[PDB]
Amino acid sequence: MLDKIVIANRGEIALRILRACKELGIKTVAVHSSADRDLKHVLLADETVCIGPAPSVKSYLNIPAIISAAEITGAVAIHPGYGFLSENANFAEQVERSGFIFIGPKAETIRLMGDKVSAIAAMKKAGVPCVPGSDGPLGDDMDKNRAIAKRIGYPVIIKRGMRVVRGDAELAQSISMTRAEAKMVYMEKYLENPRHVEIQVLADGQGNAIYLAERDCSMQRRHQKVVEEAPAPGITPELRRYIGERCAKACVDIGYRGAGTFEFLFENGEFYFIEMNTRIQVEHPVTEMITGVDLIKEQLRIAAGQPLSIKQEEVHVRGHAVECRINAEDPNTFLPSPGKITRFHAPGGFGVRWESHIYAGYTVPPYYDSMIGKLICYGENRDVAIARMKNALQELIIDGIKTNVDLQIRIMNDENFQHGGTNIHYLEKKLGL
Amino acid sequence: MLDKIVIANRGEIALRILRACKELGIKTVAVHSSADRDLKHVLLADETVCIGPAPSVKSYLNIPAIISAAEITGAVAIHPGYGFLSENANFAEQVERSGFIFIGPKAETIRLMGDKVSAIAAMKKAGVPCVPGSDGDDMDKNRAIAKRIGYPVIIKRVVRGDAELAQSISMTRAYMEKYLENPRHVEIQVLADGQGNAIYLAERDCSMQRRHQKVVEEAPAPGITPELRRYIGERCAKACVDIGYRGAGTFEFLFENGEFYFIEMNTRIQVEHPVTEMITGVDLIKEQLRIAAGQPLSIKQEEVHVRGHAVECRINAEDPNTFLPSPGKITRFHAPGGFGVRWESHIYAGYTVPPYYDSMIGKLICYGENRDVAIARMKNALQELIIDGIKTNVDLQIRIMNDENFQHGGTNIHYLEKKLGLQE
Repeated sequence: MLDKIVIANRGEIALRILRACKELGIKTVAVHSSADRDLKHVLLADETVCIGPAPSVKSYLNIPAIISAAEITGAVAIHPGYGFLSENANFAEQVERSGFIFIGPKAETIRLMGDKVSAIAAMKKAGVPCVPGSDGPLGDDMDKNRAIAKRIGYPVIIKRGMRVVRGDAELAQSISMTRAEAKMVYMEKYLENPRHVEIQVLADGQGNAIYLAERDCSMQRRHQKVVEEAPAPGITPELRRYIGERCAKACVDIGYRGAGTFEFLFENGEFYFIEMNTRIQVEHPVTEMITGVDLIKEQLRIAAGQPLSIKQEEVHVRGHAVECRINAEDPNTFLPSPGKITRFHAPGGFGVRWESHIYAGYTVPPYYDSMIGKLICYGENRDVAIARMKNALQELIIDGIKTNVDLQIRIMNDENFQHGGTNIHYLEKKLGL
Repeated sequence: MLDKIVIANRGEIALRILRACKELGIKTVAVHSSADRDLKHVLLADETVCIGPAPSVKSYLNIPAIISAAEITGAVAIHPGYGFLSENANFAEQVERSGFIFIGPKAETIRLMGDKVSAIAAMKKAGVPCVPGSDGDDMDKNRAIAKRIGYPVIIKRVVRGDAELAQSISMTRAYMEKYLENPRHVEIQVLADGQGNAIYLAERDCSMQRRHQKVVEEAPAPGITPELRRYIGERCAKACVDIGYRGAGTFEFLFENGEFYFIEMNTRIQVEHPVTEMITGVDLIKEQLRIAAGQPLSIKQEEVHVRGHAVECRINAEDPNTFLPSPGKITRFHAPGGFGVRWESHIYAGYTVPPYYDSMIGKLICYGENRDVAIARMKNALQELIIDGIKTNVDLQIRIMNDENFQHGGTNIHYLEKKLGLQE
């Protein structure tokens, strides 16, 4: 197993990673910004290295600084975490060219899924369901244009008030009208009220891949996830098998290695590929609760060249989990609201999981994002899970800053949310956004 | 479910019960002493009631006061919790008679099991493995029993063979019983509804003790096979029936050489119960409430599956080198977090641990696929735990987790005292 690793990220995730390393007997190097001196994981790592000033561009984004840190400490691999350089193909290539192991997929692969086109194209071949439409451009002949629309199913759009065709009568006009807007067009199937269901995978690089059920991330605000849960309500074992197996196959055909996620749009029992995150996600714990798999350790094994420990048959969905992201932000602008936390109290109990680096007297800096933690409650059913969350949030205390707690509470209390199956627009809708 | 309930307890176990109420939609009533005003669960309760000055004698033990509290609030039931009036027949008797619901078994049952003798007797009726003995000047017969018992034996002096028989008996003379030199402390968890249903929830090992007080607990118990698991469980479940047990309870046994010897039954929820919830996924507390509301047993034996392994380190405010209670003000606190980590405690930064009550302030529970994972989580977990302003057990717990012998599993009730050098 791996000797030492560099945790190339900060906050929450960093801490998550550290714990996982410790458990595995792996030495930790913590790279930090002068401003992240007081971070919890930093305080807990084995080695430490301040890579640069406060600003991300000069610290967390500084490849060179990062690489060298690895050279000096004599670290073998690097863990990108999520959101920084996690999906930056250079870094990846660079790390490897440098003599270190990149905890994630091949740069090649990253480049591939980096552009919709190739991604989609790759997806198509692999049998991954994508949004139907017109292969090439859309011509003059109304007979076949309309045959297309039948094929794909109204409503559809043709890619000024924006316009959605709901039937034949309108087809021709909207089509022409758009061509007129130049002085070369296409038709795409319309997804009015879809849900956001993403599939979780693991691949060893040696031919093995596995799906680990799904997650519903429909509760979003400004295209940013707020609540996440697993498994996805409404999803059947059969529907789960179908898209999971398609997903794994793809993985195989693409030489995927590590953890990855496939994000789909789900409407009327159908899936439509949106994108692949070629890294672990913030929402992973939701899945860990349900399968009992530790995504992070598994990621560490793969990197070491261990193949997949798990077989699909050993993967089992049990119970239900919900996650509430917790942020320090402006209730109106949604911007981070930096400051010193005067009082903190975490919630506890059965089925309660707290993932945060914050602490009492800890100062939230303005240079980064606003997320300060995540709360995951598990339960034998959805309902139990929701109930735990209700309480947990009630027990949670964070003074000295503006949070998001109130809204989460309000969401847990939502009629429809408790009913389940809301869509990607419900949230903004209920807020007035 | 029940509407409103009284939490006839405090600290840690009080907050665990509160949370279970909330989830169910049950209103809570918290009775506290003037010295537990600031308790966590107290701050979280629906309703509150001061029942007396600090000394438990006057507060937590003040029956009449407790009873009145349920009256004025309109409460329906009372949850005794653990270690107070929890195993008090009178209390149970008066509760019921005053028209309330006692969340526990029947007073009759509490007495019946509160007697070292009466119990054994009952246990022998149900057919529960008890410690073999004389069962009631001869050196001829007297030797044959011992054969039946198996050596070693003890006259209540230790005997290993016929030889030392006389000499030892003659010194004794100046009852014979089985001698368990190196046993483990294995207890079985049960749930019964009083409506004829009874289920066992595997076992736990609490061999790790000091002054006969549990320090670390785990589940399941290492070396314990399904076959054995079943044998004993079925046995304990059966007895629940004969005795008409209602509620949660535990049968504690001494384990040695593949054999179990009954010791006792705590007619109540135990401290260590969490270790079981993790391994079977059953909320022991909610069931309790359930049974008290007149519902039947929700689970079926076949539905009881043991998965993974769990460990529990009790956290106390004592001097680790003297074991002297350590009341004081916690000035810095940080709880551990993560996957498979469970923190159960009412303490909070700025909180004052009083001298009046017991020294335990929290429990730390870790889970894994393996016992190795759980121990490994424990270790990290303890590393993250921060409690400043008072003396704690931490460091000792850390030492235990690192004990080569603990990592191996199978230790006995004596290891700890030894390891520490307290046996002297």
